[PDB]
Amino acid sequence: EEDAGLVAEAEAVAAGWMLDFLCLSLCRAFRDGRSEDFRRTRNSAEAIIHGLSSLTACQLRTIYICQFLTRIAAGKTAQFENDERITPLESALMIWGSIEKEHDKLHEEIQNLIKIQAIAVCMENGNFKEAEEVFERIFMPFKSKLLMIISQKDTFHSFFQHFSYNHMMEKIKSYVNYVLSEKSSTFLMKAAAKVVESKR
Amino acid sequence: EEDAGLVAEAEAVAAGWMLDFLCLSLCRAFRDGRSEDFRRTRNSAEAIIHGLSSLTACQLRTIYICQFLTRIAAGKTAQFENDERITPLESALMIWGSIEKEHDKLHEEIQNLIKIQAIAVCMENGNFKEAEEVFERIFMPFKSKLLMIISQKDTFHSFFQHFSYNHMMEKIKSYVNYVLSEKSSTFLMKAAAKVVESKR
Ligand SMILES: CCC(=O)Nc1nc(C)cs1
Ligand SMILES: CCC(=O)Nc1nc(C)cs1
Repeated sequence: EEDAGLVAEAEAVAAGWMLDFLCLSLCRAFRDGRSEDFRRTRNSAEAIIHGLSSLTACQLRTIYICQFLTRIAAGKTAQFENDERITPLESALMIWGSIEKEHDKLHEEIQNLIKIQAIAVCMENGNFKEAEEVFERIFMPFKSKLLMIISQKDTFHSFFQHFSYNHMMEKIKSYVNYVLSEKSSTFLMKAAAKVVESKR
Repeated sequence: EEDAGLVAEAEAVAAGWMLDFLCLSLCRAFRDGRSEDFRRTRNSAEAIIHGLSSLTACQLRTIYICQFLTRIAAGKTAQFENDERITPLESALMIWGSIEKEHDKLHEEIQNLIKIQAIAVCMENGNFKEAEEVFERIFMPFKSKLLMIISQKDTFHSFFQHFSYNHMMEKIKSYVNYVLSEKSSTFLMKAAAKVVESKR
């Protein structure tokens, strides 16, 4: 009586719904600074994504936005540096430059803040040899200036204050706001909101 | 403009929907013998359950059915025996006897098949000292007979053939069929099936 292929198709539809809902919830937690909520939603989304073997262009964009935000959230934080041999912010830079999206003023701004902050977070943590290793992997007159700053442990140089962590976060949060509005009307959240508003 | 408490409430409604959907999908995979699908759905449900801090009586019953099926699936399979210091089937027996459900003929049948199979799976794996340790933790004249069988490595005794692994699995699958029918109409699966049927 039950068609296994049609049941599997229903599960793939629901998986797609859960992925969109979890991306919106991950975006909100990132915007709100709710770290534990972000960590729990990330774990849920990673597990749901594991239940999918074929993804559409839209779904690939959704999982790469989640991966990007995950690296950014881990920015100032071992096994990753053994698995990928790079820093979270360098990994975020790789995802950022490969997501199927427009390379507008905001994309270039976020990209440049990530490139500088990938060096600055190492200096903030006192690992200046790592800061030089990050610089060499990423990266004129300007390049020489940046290397001198790293070399002179000039963590609070006016350049790092302009291309700061807070500025990187504000620019990323601005991008997240577009994604948040784009997925604010997905099936799961739209149906869940209706239940809440009905109570009442 | 956005109420954080109402948004959090929508997320808790959706979490409840995802939990019910994932339990139904875990039940189907267990009934069908789709091990990799069961493992993926279990990982997804464990992650979603982590996003919930308050559970209703119905939701507690749902997570305990998932926990029970997980132990049963791990029945013939180290860290668990260091974390809980017991075997999966003994852990399943503990969940089974504490789920808020009726202790009918089927419940007693499944309970007794689990009690015997917890000893038999150790003998099947060649760990007869473990079989005696399991027997001592769980547990006349009958008890002496069972200890003699274990002691004489009589794995294929007529008793173990009547209280077999296959019989345990068939009785558990029979119980799963009631749960499967109970949750076959949950919001997520009902809405997902409608999408599939609309395409056709
Ligand atoms: C390496 C795989 C990975 O990072 N996956 C992630 N998916 C989400 C949803 C966050 S991180
Ligand atoms: C020990 C916790 C645990 O086993 N949780 C599980 N939840 C599911 C959904 C399967 S196993």
